[PDB]
Amino acid sequence: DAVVGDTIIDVSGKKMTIAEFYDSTPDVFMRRNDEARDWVKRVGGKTSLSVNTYSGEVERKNINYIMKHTVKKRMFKIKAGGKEVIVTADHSVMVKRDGKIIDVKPTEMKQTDRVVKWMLTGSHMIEFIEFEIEDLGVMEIDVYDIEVDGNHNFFGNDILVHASVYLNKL
Repeated sequence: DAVVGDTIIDVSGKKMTIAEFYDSTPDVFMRRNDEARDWVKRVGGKTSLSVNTYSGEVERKNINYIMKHTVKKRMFKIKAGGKEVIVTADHSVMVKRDGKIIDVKPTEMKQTDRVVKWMLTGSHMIEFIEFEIEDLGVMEIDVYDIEVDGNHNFFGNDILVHASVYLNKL
């Protein structure tokens, strides 16, 4: 589960696509299987924006890992505030539901849910906004994820999505 490679992310305050960020990251592999088309790289010295789901505050946190997998999966577009993010069906988007920020699959969203969108104006850095969903069908596609320390979410095209955690198990 992940987002598409053209998704724009914050890397230490600069903007780039997540695929560009993956390609720019040195080949320090935590996991590599070319046949399964599955890669995890360690990241050093980079941060991104996230939301603390307990305090509700935006926090800048270290990026620990970046992942790339080529998948054949059902894809959904989340549209909110003139921005959009394309995610796999198995990947969680963050929503404000009943006063709490939680992770939900694109197939399980409610009409009363709101997505969390980055803001360029006003005293608040985020807004909770109505949204639409579009089913893009099944695609064979490179998808990417980052592990964000502590908060396990990140903004893709200004929309908050759940991050993966790679547990460095062994």
